[PDB]
Amino acid sequence: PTSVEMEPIDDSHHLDKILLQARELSQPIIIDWMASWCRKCIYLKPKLEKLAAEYDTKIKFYCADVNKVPQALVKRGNISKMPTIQLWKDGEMKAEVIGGHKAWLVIEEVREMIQKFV
Ligand SMILES: [Cl-]
Ligand SMILES: [K+]
Repeated sequence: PTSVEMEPIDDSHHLDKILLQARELSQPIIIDWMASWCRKCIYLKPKLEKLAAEYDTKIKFYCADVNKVPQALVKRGNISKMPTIQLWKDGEMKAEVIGGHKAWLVIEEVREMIQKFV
């Protein structure tokens, strides 16, 4: 695969099920906390989907639109800026990268984060 689509997280209960599945496989997951009005988020999406393909079968990648999902799900991430790309493992957030700049550069910083926990 050259690109893998990020799966949307519906709510806190869905996050719970996602984390139980990741624990079964002893894998981390990636969550892209984003907003649809944020140009940085929009430009990052295709680059994140290319990165997700590089980790197909090893790390599942998810996304959550902070204006559409329930407020209780956004509080699970403790989000304050977008895009916030978090690595979760063993049921909790282990590290995060805050976008804000060129998408390729955010991706290299996310790659460094993945290599620490995978
Ligand atoms: Cl919720
Ligand atoms: K925060």
